[PDB]
Amino acid sequence: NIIVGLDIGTATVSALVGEVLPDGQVNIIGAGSSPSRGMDKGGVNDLESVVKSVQRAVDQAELMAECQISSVFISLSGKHIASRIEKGMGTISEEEVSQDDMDRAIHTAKSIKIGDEQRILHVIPQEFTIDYQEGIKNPLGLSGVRMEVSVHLISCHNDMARNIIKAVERCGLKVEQLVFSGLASSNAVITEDERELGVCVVDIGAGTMDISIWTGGALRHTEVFSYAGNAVTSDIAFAFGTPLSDAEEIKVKYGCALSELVSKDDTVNVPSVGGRPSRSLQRQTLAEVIEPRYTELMGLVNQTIDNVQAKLRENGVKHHLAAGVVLTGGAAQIEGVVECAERVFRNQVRVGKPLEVSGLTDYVKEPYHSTAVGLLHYARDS
Ligand SMILES: Nc1ncnc2c1ncn2[C@@H]1O[C@H](COP(=O)(O)OP(=O)(O)OP(=O)(O)O)[C@@H](O)[C@H]1O
Ligand SMILES: [Mg+2]
Repeated sequence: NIIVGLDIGTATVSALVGEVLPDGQVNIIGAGSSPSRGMDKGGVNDLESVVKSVQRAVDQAELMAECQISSVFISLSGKHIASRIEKGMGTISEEEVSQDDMDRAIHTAKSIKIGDEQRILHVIPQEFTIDYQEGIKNPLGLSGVRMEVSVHLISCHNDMARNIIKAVERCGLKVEQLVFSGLASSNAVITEDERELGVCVVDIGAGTMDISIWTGGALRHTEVFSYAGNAVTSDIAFAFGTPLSDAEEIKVKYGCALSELVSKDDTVNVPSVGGRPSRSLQRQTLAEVIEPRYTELMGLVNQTIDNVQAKLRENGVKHHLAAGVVLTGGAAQIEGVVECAERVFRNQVRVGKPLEVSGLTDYVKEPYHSTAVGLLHYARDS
């Protein structure tokens, strides 16, 4: 009937509500945003401050939709998120692969020993195989005698998840499921065509770099880094002697990811501390600090793609991501990301926004909303 998201981000908390229409298309009924205090690297850092932030967005969203919120789908990220790939097996009773046969094979590959510190988050079947026929998708009706699956397992640190759950539960809400941020950030920015050719998505944000790699129409790997937009924000402050509050504004209003797209005759007013006059500083100099960090950040994604690409072809599956890299999130909005990305990467870079948003489209237009609407796409499926 009604579905609710909750992207508890490192900087802003987004909360969307929508209703499932009979055909399937979900239209958004109400949005909600609020700055988040007490957050760092996608994890909880001050429990009482994030609880107030979650209530700020959930109350304004319950009001913009004329309905009471009771259950939510929440996102989750952090360096602790890890991915595993495990194979399984199963018999095909009465030579027809019924759905009861399909979950048994998944159950076998899913049942492993991980420990208590690890919490299972996603079990994503990649490519099936049915008697010398490999790489089949949805074989619901293929006559065979036995089948093996290659499930993709997403796991996260359990304790860091309990904190996020505790925050939402203290507002009278019930959590439905935890969702990896980059997975939702990919479900709402990608077209099915791009998935099959091969793509790399990255939720560039305040404190998290949520990477998801897709080849052959299946999620292959997921990795997260803790250096994000808050790193370049600090670099501006620490290099010019300007307060963090002011250094953020200079980043959003005059920041450039390449120190050659800005003209020498451009200047910015960077303030000072102590009671000093605000100096007028070259706009090129500002971009000269943002450029090295973005290159290093994308260098981590490049090193991740290469390590996944190597171990991918070495096992016999689609390895080269054709559609390229898709950038999203807040810190992907700076002028010149596609230019500095195309230098460190050598694949198709774009700054994809949420797609096919229905109704109330003015609040789900910018890429920093992708993770939020992606929670709706995931919740739409059951
Ligand atoms: N125009 C802009 N140019 C450069 N950076 C920007 C711009 N607008 C926003 N940002 C950066 O985007 C970041 C916020 O990202 P975003 O809102 O997507 O994160 P979030 O949802 O709060 O959390 P998460 O860390 O989990 O992605 C901030 O670090 C901010 O500096
Ligand atoms: Mg986010």
